[PDB]
Amino acid sequence: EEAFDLWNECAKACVLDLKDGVRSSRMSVDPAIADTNGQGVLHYSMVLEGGNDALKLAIDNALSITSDGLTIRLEGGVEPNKPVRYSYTRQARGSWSLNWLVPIGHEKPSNIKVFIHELNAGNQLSHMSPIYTIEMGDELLAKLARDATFFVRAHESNEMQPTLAISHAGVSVVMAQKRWSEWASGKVLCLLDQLDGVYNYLAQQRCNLDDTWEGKIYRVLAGNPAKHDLDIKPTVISHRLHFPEGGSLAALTAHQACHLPLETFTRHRQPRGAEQLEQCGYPVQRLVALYLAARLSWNQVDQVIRNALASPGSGGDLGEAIREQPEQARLALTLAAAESERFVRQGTGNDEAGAANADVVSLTCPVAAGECAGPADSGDALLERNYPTGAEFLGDGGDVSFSTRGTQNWTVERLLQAHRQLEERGYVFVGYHGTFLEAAQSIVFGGVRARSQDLDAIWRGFYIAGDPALAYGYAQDQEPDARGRIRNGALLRVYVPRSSLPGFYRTSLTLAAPEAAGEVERLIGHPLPLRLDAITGPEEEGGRLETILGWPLAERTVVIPSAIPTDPRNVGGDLDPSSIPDKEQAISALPDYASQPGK
Ligand SMILES: [Cl-]
Ligand SMILES: [Cl-]
Ligand code: NA
Ligand code: NA
Repeated sequence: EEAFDLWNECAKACVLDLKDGVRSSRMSVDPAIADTNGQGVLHYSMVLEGGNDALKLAIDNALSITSDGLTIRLEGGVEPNKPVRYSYTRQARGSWSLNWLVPIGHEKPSNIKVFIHELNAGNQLSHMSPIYTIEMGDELLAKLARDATFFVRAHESNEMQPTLAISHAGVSVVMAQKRWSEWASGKVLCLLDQLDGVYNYLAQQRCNLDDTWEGKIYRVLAGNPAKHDLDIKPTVISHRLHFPEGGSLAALTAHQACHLPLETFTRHRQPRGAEQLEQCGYPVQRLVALYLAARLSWNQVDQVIRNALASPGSGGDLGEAIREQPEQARLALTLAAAESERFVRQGTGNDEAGAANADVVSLTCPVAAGECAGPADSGDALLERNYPTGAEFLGDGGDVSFSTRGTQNWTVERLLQAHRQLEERGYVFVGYHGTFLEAAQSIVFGGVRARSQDLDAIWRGFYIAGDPALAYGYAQDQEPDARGRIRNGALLRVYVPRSSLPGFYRTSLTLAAPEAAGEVERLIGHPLPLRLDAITGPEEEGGRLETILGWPLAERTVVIPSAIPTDPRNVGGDLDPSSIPDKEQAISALPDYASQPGK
């Protein structure tokens, strides 16, 4: 009849008659699994063969997949007015693997992941779609992990008696030895035994998982999932997140400024109490929203902040939000401004208003490759390029955070260990960066991101200095906070992969010099601004050196704390040389930079 048993009949191979209407199969999993006290991931998959190009499949009304031979459309979610929706353009003809991940555990994410693998004749994995995230809410996830129905119906088939062939249908579970960071990044692939080796190949680096998931245990619960041989295109791993109610730029900014998962902002129910969420996450999200709702163009951010701070009670909601957290506002608004500007310049089809609601495409970028590009279909999305950050190079010693009282749990000993780890991973020190506390948190944990800057376009980029004393001058608030006090900031150490050194140049000229622009372009071999390259030269005639990293290069830095403290009793004062640890000086010489263009 209408029913069939997916995991028993299609574990090897089945041919489903679709000529008489929809076919359905219950997918039941032992409830003891969804109720585990630990954490795990259920990986549901099946290979769709002949007939996979004229289908409308569904898991209850929670997830729908429409395949017409050209695209595979996905839509679903728990929220009734704005379905989460995605569309994957097929890159091949033939069989494809349908995959969805359901997390289990008490503090689990409230969404599922969905992805598609295209397979060649040899049954090898040839292409992989982006990893799509669909918000479900806690209760619906529980239902998807225990009892849901899989529906299959022919859709615009040209067959007189349509059929669908399915093979290797099944479900597995991986239990960790609560950590959910991999789930939101490219490392989610590292949790899936069925895809061993993919992350290493595409990210060009080992999974290097922390103990929790490193010691995972895998088990097939039903059916017989496939483990495809690889013949995959080197396309970087990507994620795509659709914001049905808009607010993507605000969420992206909050996630990058605060080091909070992007998907925390698309949750069905907002978490409460979380310190970083209440103090940074929601405030930053709201600030960007207010700016967008005020109908202000991003190129006026500096003046908007200046006016809000200069006149109490002015600016209304946005003005008050800014005055409430001056530096956090500057970080948030300049981050959003830079991303909106980039989005608009991606194509004539993008504008400032659209940047506010565009999907976010997150890329797992190899550190040695050239520039990190997303899928052809990502030109209409906000983009994030992810590389290893300081968060991975802090070593043991406890939680690190930034405060006026100094960097938490950070000592010379810890710095030396971190520096050695960086060397072992192929990184090299290129200088110091001084900044305010909130920016230090963003940069070290979330990674360096472009921010709008009020300076000539040709000189925009990430500013650092080999001399900690020059960077120290920037390590403080540039404007008093709500309580009218200029806080000391933090001094940070900036590293880059050694493979990036050939792109570092030096000049004897000061950047203000009229000959500067042309000379730097001659050295880097292309028009400014800087891209995967950098320039070092005197900050002024007879001055200390300053280094600018092009934003693409800045994004792949690893930034960690310096053991040189900022003096809370002398904010605005010069760095006292005796406060620099001798052992930190010993690991702070700078590389030999090129003084001529490449041959
Ligand atoms: Cl149906
Ligand atoms: Cl020392
Ligand atoms: Na079709
Ligand atoms: Na639906």
